[PDB]
Amino acid sequence: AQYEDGKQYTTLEKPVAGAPQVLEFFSFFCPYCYQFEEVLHISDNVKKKLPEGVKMTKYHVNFMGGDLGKDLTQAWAVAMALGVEDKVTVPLFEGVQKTQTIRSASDIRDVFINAGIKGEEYDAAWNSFVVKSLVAQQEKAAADVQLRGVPAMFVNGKYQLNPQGMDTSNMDVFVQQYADTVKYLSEK
Repeated sequence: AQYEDGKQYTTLEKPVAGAPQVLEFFSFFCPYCYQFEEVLHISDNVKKKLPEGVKMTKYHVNFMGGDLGKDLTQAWAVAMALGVEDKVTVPLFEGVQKTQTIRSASDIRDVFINAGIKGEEYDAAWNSFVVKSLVAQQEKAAADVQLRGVPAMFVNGKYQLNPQGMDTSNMDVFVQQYADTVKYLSEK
């Protein structure tokens, strides 16, 4: 009665088997995603409260930004393969939404090089089949949950957070409420 289906979370009509424990979907073109990540720091706070042995997976989506949107999903695949997510998240969000200097795949590449990834290192990964399967994996997960909007977060392949049922006057309280709900749903 404190946490209710339809309130702070909804239950999937068709639960996804084999889905990562905590799955977050976002797009660098998504305004609210920018807030979530850069201002609210939702992911960090959720991570800081998850039980031991529970891992967080973050995927990018194709349905926003058209051409550049698909480029970013591939670039995110590159970030995951190389293990440089924590180096490129901020400059990618800022590049797309703050300075609006990211206008083509080349501009995305510049961000990685500026972050310290070698040109030849990036170019090889970008064309690699390991990156291709990483892109397919991201697309498949979005298909499995019939994703139609971001940001979104799913727990154990059964529940989807519903931030609408929470107070936004104090950001810190909203974040903690969100984090606590994920912890609850993960051990449920």
